[PDB]
Amino acid sequence: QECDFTPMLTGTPPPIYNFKRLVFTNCNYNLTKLLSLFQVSEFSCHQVSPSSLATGCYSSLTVDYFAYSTDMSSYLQPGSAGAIVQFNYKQDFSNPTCRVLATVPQNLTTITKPSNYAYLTECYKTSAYGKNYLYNAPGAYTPCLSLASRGFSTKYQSHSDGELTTTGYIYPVTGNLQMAFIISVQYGTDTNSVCPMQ
Ligand SMILES: *[C@@H]1O[C@H](CO)[C@@H](O)[C@H](O)[C@H]1NC(C)=O
Ligand SMILES: *[C@@H]1O[C@H](CO)[C@@H](O)[C@H](O)[C@H]1NC(C)=O
Repeated sequence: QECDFTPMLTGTPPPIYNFKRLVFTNCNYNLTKLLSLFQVSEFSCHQVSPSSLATGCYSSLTVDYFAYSTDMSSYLQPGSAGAIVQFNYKQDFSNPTCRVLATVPQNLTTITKPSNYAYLTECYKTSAYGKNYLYNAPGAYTPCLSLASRGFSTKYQSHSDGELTTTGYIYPVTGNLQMAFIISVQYGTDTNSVCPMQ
């Protein structure tokens, strides 16, 4: 039975700090078919050749995705500094991963656009003298996710519950929507729970 990538093709992809995670087990995949639907600008594979990626057998296959402007590609690079790795998404390199940046063609209709691209500029607890920043663990959500989900309708809008404080930055989506996918694979327990279609 085939792995169904319909969910990422349907609806509006979330802001980066609230990325969507799809996990596939006990199914076969056709990654070429999924990727061919997008205009790929960048991609980067760690501990994989995309060939090995498109033809290997794993115990599970995880896909994280979110709306993301391609020109912010460097902030997603391994070892990068700044708000994106700090407060939004820090890639987990403990497993073979591939990061793909792509533009959604208008010919692809089921994907809808948000009004704004968005990311967190900070996530902290107030100390006594300054801010005690809280940084993303690899592959995990910001601890400011609950606050961030309150939404941002202006630039540098803040949210707090007393303890935590977050601040988001927003800007209009101009042109075709651009996205990021992080494909991750695991070699556990289950040898060939996930294999390439044939
Ligand atoms: C995977 O999808 C591609 C379309 O991009 C198609 O050409 C190919 O035949 C498919 N592979 C299998 C095994 O179905
Ligand atoms: C959208 O239409 C075709 C069919 O999917 C696609 O291959 C093509 O790249 C797109 N058209 C453009 C980009 O003008």
